[PDB]
Amino acid sequence: SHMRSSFVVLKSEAEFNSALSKARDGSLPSVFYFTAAWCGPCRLISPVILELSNKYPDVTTYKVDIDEGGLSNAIGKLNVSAVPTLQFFKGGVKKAEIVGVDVVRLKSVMEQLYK
Repeated sequence: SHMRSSFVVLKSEAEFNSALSKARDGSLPSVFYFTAAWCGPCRLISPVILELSNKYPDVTTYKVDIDEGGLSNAIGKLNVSAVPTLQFFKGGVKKAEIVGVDVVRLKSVMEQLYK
């Protein structure tokens, strides 16, 4: 289970631009989860994100399916070249990135940044 508002599935580039402005200009604690429907291993990450959302309720995590219409431009805006990629924002700036499946590091980075 999870809190509904803490996990957001973006559907348009306008939605992504809004979320990135929240993470930068708004200085809101934000995680961007870059994935693709055709990436099987990527699906290992989503359950862990939801599990951790309860521990860090101020954080909002955004799922960015790069195979969605328009969202293909998100990988250019944040310099993404592999799936899964997780990017972590705090204080209006990018604080960390995890490329590939690394669940242990995901748990450790969330604690390090947002505890």
